[PDB]
Amino acid sequence: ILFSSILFSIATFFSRILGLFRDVLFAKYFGVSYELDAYFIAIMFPFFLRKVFGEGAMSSAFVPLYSEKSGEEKDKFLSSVINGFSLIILALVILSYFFPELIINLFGAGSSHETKILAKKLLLITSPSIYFIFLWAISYSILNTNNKFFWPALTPSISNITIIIGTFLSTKYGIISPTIGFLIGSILMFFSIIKSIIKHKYYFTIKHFPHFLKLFFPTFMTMVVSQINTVVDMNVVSFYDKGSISYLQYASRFYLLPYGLFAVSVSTVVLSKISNDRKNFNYHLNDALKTTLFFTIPSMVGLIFLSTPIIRFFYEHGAFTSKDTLITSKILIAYTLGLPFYGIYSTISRSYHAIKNTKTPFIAATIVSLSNIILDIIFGLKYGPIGVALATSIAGIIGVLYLLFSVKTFPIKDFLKISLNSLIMLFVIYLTDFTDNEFWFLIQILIGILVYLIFSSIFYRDLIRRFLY
Repeated sequence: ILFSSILFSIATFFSRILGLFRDVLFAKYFGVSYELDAYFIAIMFPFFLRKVFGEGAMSSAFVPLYSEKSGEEKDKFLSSVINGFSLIILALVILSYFFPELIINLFGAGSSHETKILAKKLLLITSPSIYFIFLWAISYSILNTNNKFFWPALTPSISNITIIIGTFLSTKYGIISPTIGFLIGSILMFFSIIKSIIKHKYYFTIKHFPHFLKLFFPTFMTMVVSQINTVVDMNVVSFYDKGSISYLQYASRFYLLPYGLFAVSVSTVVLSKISNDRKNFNYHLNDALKTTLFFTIPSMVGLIFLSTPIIRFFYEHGAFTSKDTLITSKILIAYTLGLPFYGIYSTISRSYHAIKNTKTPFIAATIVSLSNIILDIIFGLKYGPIGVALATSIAGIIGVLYLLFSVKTFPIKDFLKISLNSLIMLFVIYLTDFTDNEFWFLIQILIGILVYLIFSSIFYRDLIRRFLY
């Protein structure tokens, strides 16, 4: 019980790190190059189709129906879905083989001819991955365990790991080794839970699939729509320069690290403060806003200031050059500007959904999406990755404008207090940054956390109570 808990906790910790480590080795071995651009396009095909057919989609739409039924009907339904979707996916693979240029142009229209040719070959390698991802995803979604520790929960990492291995091998075989890794990963991922899926009897049927597609259409629509912004981002960026896409992905790792970090801790607090009851909506919205602001603002100041040390430490090794760190840092800065705004946006949207208000959040998301697309065209087409990141951030701002004017509430006093604290922290860090040590920035961050926490502790009687709650 104890030893198992320990080992599993270790592995689970490594799950979160493998993404970062993959990105790092991408930098070290390939840096920013047209080959890596081609790789990103080729994997972007199954990444999109994964968003449609992945474990998220199965847990949203398939798992409820499977769970409803039981006995023979359950197995026949499972078989029917695996068959129908296997057919669909097979058709998409075939369509990819015969018309690669269509897909490539779809995800990377503005790249050079060599990038597109390479992407075509790599696409040949990566198109089958979606089939095994689907088998794994549906087989993984139907698991129900009495045991405390879910060991299959580490399966998603397998793919990454294999790619990592492929990356280690690039020196001997070039970009194709990562690509192959990708493919093999998916296959292995499937195999990892084959023993599970075998247990179910196989029925050669498709009897009730069309009805399942009718029930699945909403899920599909939503997933595609969420990908639209990303695809647009990628095309705009691809136009600019050799290696623009790679720049965008390197910056993307740290784009979302604040969102990811906040999810684990901030989201529980903020959500709890968001209240379902419609009578106390405004007060609890203000409370939750105070929490959101408290965490977001200082992190934006900090991350913006320490962009270059962080990016340098994590990426600059190997093929990644100083100039690459420079441009990547710029992109991270532009994107970071939005963090406070979007955090606010998410809090408000949450609240509205909590009181069952769909219209206003929908219109907010529509505004953000359309402003982001237009601003990508305006800025990104001229200035590339940095332009697209800036466009994204500004779109966040516009969204917050609509939302704030709708709710008509904001803890401006507490906001200003927070902000001042953040600024004085920034000042301290400015003084500390004169020393030029490479690893100095970790210490800078520890210091900065303590600076902000000290001044905030001075301002608020109970530090934990007010925001941590």
